[PDB]
Amino acid sequence: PRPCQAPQQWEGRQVMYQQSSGRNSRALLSYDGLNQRVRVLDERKALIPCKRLFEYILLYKDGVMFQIDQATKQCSKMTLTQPWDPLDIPQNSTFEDQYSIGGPQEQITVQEWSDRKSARSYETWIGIYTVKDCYPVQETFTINYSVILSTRFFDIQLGIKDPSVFTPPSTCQMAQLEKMSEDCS
Amino acid sequence: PRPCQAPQQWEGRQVMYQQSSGRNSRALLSYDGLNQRVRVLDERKALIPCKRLFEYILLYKDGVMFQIDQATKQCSKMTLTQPWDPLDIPQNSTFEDQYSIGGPQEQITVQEWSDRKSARSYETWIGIYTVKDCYPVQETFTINYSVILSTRFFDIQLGIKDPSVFTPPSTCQMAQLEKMSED
Repeated sequence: PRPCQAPQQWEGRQVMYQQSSGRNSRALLSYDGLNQRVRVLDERKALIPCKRLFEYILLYKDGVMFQIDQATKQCSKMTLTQPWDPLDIPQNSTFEDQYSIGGPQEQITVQEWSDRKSARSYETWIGIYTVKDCYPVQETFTINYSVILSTRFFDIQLGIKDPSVFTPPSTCQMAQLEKMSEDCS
Repeated sequence: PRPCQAPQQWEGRQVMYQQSSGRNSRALLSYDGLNQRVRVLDERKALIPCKRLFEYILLYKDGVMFQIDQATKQCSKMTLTQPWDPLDIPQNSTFEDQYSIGGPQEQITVQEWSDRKSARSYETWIGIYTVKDCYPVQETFTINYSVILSTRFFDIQLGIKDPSVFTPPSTCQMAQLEKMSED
């Protein structure tokens, strides 16, 4: 099996697990592969634990990220140290397995890909994409075999419906220069 | 939305994350909800790192787990602290959400349920099950909102092809009382 080409612009929702917190966080996502930008709007279901809701606009072209309190519109601007890393399967990945989620009438077939050298082979980005359309399902990053971060994607709809979602608000002009906490006060 | 009725007998494969270790492990699974028995055969994926493969047979109606070394069939026999908890949606669970996995023209709709409640929004179990079929997709157990374990399921086939998979090997007749590590 060769790697499919993932769509480069879409919007839906995600659930991100982070080792650093032990927790799952939900958000709306806007992924612009064409423009090497991303926007993440934190979503809440349960009111507890108590946390502040943020909006993130990442603009790898301009080497900057903005983080915006969804309520009060406060804005802190920060550097982009990390290099652009798209949601597609890199051409040299290793095919790991293929499986079916669900059952007859409904099911979906996905493939799992990693970066892993047969001669002492282990996997450090692990991507799950659907077979027919190449939609991203899941992305996991591993250090020394242990999960650091894993994101599930869903409710994917193609394209960016309104690119203004990547336009920071006025409040970012005089933006602060360090990350605002999520902790309830 | 009310809770769908998940099939009580099937076999497939799974991938289980554990917060304790931070790692995922693979296995085949045979789930027999009717007879309260589960069989787990650890699947190897790759060396790196090096760990030994067991098979687990869980016979809840007899209060015991067997752990079997796949390379040697050495058996240890372990009392189950566990009480039986089936892979279904408890009638009284809370509806959390419905969403689509995949994308247009290659999509599957699922529902997320928990034992969380409206007034003091707090969980221990969170299942993901398909809307149409009620197949299991994913289970997470959390404490104080933190992930303890999370299992993803796939290649589900209804029924049990060979119920002798639930029958311990004869070596479990002279079982050890104590457990085997992997290294």
